[PDB]
Amino acid sequence: GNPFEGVQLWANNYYRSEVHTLAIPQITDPALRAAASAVAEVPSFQWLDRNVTVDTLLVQTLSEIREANQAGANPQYAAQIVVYDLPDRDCAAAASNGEWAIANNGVNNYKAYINRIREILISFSDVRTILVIEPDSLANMVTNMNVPKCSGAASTYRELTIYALKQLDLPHVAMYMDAGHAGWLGWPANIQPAAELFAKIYEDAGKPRAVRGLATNVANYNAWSVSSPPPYTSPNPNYDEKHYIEAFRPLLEARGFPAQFIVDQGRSGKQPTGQKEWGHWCNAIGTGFGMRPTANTGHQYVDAFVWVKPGGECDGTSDTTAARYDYHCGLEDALKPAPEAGQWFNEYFIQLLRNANPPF
Ligand SMILES: *[C@@H]1O[C@H](CO)[C@@H](O)[C@H](O)[C@H]1NC(C)=O
Ligand SMILES: *[C@H]1O[C@H](CO)[C@@H](O)[C@H](O)[C@@H]1O
Ligand SMILES: [Mg+2]
Repeated sequence: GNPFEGVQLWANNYYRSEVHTLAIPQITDPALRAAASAVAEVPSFQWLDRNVTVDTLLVQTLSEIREANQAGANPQYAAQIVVYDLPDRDCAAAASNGEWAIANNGVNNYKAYINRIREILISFSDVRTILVIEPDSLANMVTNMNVPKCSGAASTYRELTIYALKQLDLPHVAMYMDAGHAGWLGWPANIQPAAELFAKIYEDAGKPRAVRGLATNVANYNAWSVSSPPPYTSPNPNYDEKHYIEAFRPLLEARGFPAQFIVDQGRSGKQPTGQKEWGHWCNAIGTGFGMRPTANTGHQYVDAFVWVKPGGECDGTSDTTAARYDYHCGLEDALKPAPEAGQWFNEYFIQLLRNANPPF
């Protein structure tokens, strides 16, 4: 029942165009150019991180995949999409690019967004669609409830996640709820509380057929599996995603949720990274493209290794005077200067390409 099995993952035209038009022209090394062409074809997720993407990007991606499939793709292509617009988004962050607020009709705005997405998915029932549900949402309920915006948002995040899990429970869809990463929920003291939270949400949503499990390391740089713990992970015993998931799954399964995982490895190629501290998530230096997306992970609990955050697209501006500035993007281990979040960051793309592992 692995949704990644028996299909090819669609490598979208937006990311392809960014590499061909923004990156390649500026690369002098012939070897780096050839590798950039290859990276352009690696299928990464696309994000519905703003309401305007629903009637644009989403429809365009599904339309393009249908056309490719109707022309004979074999195996058929499947879509990889991130749902990321909860109101009062990123409750514990220093800065957030979310557009809606709970105190200003955010629940009704989010329900309508989920409803329109559902309508579009129903209209593309011939396109297998894999979704990552809301990164940096429920992981905050495990450890960041001391932050007032997070304790104030908790019930809404729970209710709206349940709403999304049921409304997007469609026969051709597979959903993975975000579950932070080893350096967030993988610490031994956070494992069980996290397992209690995710298994209860699953149960409370009626164990929807489409809910396949959880996604980890989204937009982070952790290794899947390395023999030695990177210094900035100490003293966490679960220093990589394999350690985190091997400890987490049994607790989830005992509580009624035999969650299968997908793990982001888009920026996990070079280990250790250049991060000075594990919580430094913005445009981290000393990182490289990691294992390519695949359904053949060699691990019973992991449906696939994926590229969720498209390496080369910025995490946030380093301009300290900008409205959306997050201080994490101005730290010593964040590559600067950096453009606005989501915009092509060619200097970062080149870094990832040079540090790729395995190499392209
Ligand atoms: C979200 O976009 C939809 C169209 O996809 C539009 O009808 C709706 O008004 C938007 N929601 C808000 C709160 O602006
Ligand atoms: C292509 O050429 C230029 C000039 O030597 C370098 O800046 C680059 O690193 C690459 O070798
Ligand atoms: Mg083992």
